[PDB]
Amino acid sequence: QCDVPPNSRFDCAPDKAITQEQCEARGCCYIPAKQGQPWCFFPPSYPSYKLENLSSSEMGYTATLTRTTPTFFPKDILTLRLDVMMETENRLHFTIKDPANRRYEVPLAPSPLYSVEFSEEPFGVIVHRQLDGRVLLNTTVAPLFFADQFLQLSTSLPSQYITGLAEHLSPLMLSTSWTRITLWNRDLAPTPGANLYGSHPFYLALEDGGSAHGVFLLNSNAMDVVLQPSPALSWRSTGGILDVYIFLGPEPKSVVQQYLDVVGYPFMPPYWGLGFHLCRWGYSSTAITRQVVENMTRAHFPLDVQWNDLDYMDSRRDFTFNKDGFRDFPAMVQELHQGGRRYMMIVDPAISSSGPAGSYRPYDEGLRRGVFITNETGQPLIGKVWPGSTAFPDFTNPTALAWWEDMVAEFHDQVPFDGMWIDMNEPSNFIRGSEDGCPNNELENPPYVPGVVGGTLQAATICASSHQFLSTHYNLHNLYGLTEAIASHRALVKARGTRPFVISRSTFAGHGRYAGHWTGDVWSSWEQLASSVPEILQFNLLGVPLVGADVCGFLGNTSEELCVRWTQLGAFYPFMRNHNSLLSLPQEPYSFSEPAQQAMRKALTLRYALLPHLYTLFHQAHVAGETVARPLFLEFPKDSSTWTVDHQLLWGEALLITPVLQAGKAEVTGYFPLGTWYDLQTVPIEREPAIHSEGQWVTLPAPLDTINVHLRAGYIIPLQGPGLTTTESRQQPMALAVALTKGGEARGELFWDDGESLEVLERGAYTQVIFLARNNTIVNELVRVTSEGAGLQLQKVTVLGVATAPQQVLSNGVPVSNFTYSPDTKVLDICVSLLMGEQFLVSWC
Ligand SMILES: *[C@@H]1O[C@H](CO)[C@@H](O[C@@H]2O[C@H](CO)[C@@H](O[C@@H]3O[C@H](CO)[C@@H](O)[C@H](O)[C@@H]3O)[C@H](O)[C@H]2NC(C)=O)[C@H](O)[C@H]1NC(C)=O
Ligand SMILES: *[C@@H]1O[C@H](CO[C@@H]2O[C@@H](C)[C@@H](O)[C@@H](O)[C@@H]2O)[C@@H](O[C@@H]2O[C@H](CO)[C@@H](O)[C@H](O)[C@H]2NC(C)=O)[C@H](O)[C@H]1NC(C)=O
Ligand SMILES: *[C@@H]1O[C@H](CO)[C@@H](O[C@@H]2O[C@H](CO)[C@@H](O)[C@H](O)[C@H]2NC(C)=O)[C@H](O)[C@H]1NC(C)=O
Ligand SMILES: *[C@@H]1O[C@H](CO)[C@@H](O[C@@H]2O[C@H](CO)[C@@H](O)[C@H](O)[C@H]2NC(C)=O)[C@H](O)[C@H]1NC(C)=O
Ligand SMILES: *[C@@H]1O[C@H](CO[C@@H]2O[C@@H](C)[C@@H](O)[C@@H](O)[C@@H]2O)[C@@H](O)[C@H](O)[C@H]1NC(C)=O
Ligand SMILES: OCCN1C[C@H](O)[C@@H](O)[C@H](O)[C@H]1CO
Ligand SMILES: [Cl-]
Ligand SMILES: [Cl-]
Ligand SMILES: [Cl-]
Repeated sequence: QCDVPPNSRFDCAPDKAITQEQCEARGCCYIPAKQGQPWCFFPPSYPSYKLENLSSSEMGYTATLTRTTPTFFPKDILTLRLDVMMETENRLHFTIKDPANRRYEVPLAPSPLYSVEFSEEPFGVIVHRQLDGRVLLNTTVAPLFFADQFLQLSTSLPSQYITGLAEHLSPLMLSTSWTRITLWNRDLAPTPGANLYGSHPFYLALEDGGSAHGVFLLNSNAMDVVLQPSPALSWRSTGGILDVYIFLGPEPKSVVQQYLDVVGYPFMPPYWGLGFHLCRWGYSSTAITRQVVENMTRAHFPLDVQWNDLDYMDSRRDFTFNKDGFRDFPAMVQELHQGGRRYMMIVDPAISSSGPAGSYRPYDEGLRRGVFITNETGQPLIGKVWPGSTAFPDFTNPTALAWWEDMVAEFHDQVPFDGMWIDMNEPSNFIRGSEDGCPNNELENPPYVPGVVGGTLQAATICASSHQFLSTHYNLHNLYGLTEAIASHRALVKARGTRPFVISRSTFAGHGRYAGHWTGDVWSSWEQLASSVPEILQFNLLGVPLVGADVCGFLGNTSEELCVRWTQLGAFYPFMRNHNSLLSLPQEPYSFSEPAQQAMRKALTLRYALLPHLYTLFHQAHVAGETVARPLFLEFPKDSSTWTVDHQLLWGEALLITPVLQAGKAEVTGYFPLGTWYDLQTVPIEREPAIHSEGQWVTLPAPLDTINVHLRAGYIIPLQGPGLTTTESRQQPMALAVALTKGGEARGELFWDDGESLEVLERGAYTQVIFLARNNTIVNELVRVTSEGAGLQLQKVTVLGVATAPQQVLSNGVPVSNFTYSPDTKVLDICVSLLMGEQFLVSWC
């Protein structure tokens, strides 16, 4: 019975330290590890549920599951209902529910790629990949627990390679060495082993050969996910139901798209949101804040969006501004707009509750309309945050949504801010639970407490048993940030009538449909620079492509060298903002030495040149569930050498970025998949020219002023001329960079709209163009042309991998006014006068 291989032992004492006698009294095996691995584990005969009355419907299957021997947790639900729904050829969905009681649920050849079978006793669901018979899910490997406050469902994993389960500071590929991953949204500076600000109960598992599948557990309760080296995984949740989606891929990119089909495709940001953002805690007046913009401009640094932190508020209260340093706040923001820039400011969820009645409308009106989370006696739960005593809005309450909309619109009428930076929305609390503590009940003190920092669900947040419109906070806590993001998205649409721009700290699965994210209070360290790459990649896999870390780091003091490298890498975060803590030394680009400034300016210039391409990538994310920043393994999954690479990133399919992530380095070694990769430094923007890789690591020169960026052969990138804002840059002529395959082929595209309006795709108010290189010609193919985009000027075409000097270069049949060819770099640079929205033909020979 107890002869179970060490790596396949599932823990029978996850709840407490246990003796041999107690372990054996549970019906479990006790075998100490020889050096983590559980000492108390389930024998193969441990009582589980039994499958009964399996029946077939048009959807799939239904059955009853019966447990006859209780577990060691209280309130086993002895009779359950199983429902299996074969929803698409790629998506399998099953639920396990209590048929006697509605439990909490998170609010909202022709053949499938999967096949499903069931084990009868012990009960399990087994999902095969039909094409190769690989076992993807097999829940028979351990008992099913389903008690009121403890659900556990386990499965074998098809390999040691698994990614997902945000938010944690870790490699992109998670460790299967007895790792406990905790999902409970928590205000904590990112550090390993800890539950951070968000929770995404989704994983993508790679399979030998390069196929992959994904699993989403649609459950918002505090949970542990435990990975072990057999390899296997156990979901351990503290409430709700088991609601499981399996996505069959087979390509990792298809897995992600299929997942996003369920939770939502990324929202389309406004174009200006892709520009540079600059912020700190400590810009303590409008004068100082205006000087930031002046100082950036004077030193030729692009800046699209100026931000303020808590500084602007009156006594740290939402929807106010102080009349000392920020007396002329409205005028400052109007001026920013006149110069072609936008403005963002921090908003906290918590609302000051201590002011004299009638003196602070957000609280007074909130009270009148019953918008706040309430406690046992039905009053607002009062915590402590920046303004002092605060109540917490309940963003599951439709009346609170209406109130938030009003507060945002009213404040916007005073100061016309262009989006919302929503912070502290875990929700963070400076004290435990509330000013008045929390009651003693099973929600506050549950039978299984996941591995949360502080050892309690109340730590750094509000009472678990507090009341929200849809349910208790116990069930809804992990949705708090998401629900505020939805409320703010709608608020901004109503107040401004154009695309919302919301950047949120706390997130849950599906967040990306409404908003972006930044990774929080990262230290200004080389370690955190390096860690930002896997984290940015992870959030893209989870459908939140508008993600980045605070450039140069938030906590502590940056060094000049670190800030150069971080600006270089950060210029490839899809969301790029330099933000800085209150007590830190300044780290704006203009605050550094001239050479450092030059390097920071080059990084920003390159990003701005790439903005039409980055915007097109966001379009693909929004319309097709693509990633914007993506790991090498998503693009080359059949090359197993890519699987553990997470200190390089791609933008889309074609742009490979290999950053220096350590002090004192003048070179960097990165993986180059099979193909030709052209050095982007050979493309004129206002050392081998090509790496010919067999699939191999290559050491690259990387002096302090350089970040390595390579363009994949077979791809065409649209670029646009420079500006200190997108308002300026969007008016510039465009260019193409055309990276030829050895056979002379390349493809790419451009998506263009007005940069801001809602319902663009539905209304068809966009231009969409494909570019094709073939047989010494470049043409455009007009997928759609409208007023927005038709008149975009193409003035430069740069062709990489042209082996021999051309004798003539033609544009629409006529010799061009000017071209140059470099025999050393194999680059043909062509001046033209063409329009993106009209069919052209460029050729050479
Ligand atoms: C539910 O939340 C409400 C707040 O909305 C809590 O009300 C608080 O109740 C405590 C006593 O339990 C009050 O403290 C008392 O204050 C007076 C002077 O102000 C003092 O003389 C007493 O000795 C005591 O300290 C507190 O003022 C009150 N808070 C507010 C804002 O009125 C209520 O206790 C919560 N209920 C539960 C079960 O947690
Ligand atoms: C498994 O199902 C049997 C049969 O249930 C009946 O047929 C089903 C298709 C559906 O129409 C049910 O409503 C029917 O009751 C269950 O056995 C029956 O139990 C009922 C109630 O105890 C009893 O009146 C009948 O005599 C039983 N019929 C037979 C043929 O045995 C059985 O309880 C189900 N098992 C579980 C674990 O739920
Ligand atoms: C799913 O997992 C279960 C449990 O690990 C596997 O069932 C065991 O299979 C071995 C080898 O065939 C047998 O010796 C045991 O009797 C089985 N255990 C139980 C509890 O049934 C099963 O093979 C797996 N299924 C697939 C398709 O991989
Ligand atoms: C913007 O740049 C100006 C000019 O460099 C800064 O003004 C200087 O500030 C220092 C304090 O660090 C003073 O010692 C000097 O007297 C100032 N010089 C000049 C020419 O005015 C200013 O601090 C910068 N402001 C911001 C917000 O970065
Ligand atoms: C960050 O730096 C703060 C100020 O440092 C002081 O002034 C600068 C210009 C340097 O000369 C430095 O050597 C001085 O000590 C410190 O007060 C603060 O503690 C620093 N923070 C951390 C986390 O190191
Ligand atoms: O309690 C700190 C609250 N906020 C935490 C955010 O992560 C950080 O970016 C921000 O500067 C800070 C002040 O608003
Ligand atoms: Cl013992
Ligand atoms: Cl397949
Ligand atoms: Cl409920």
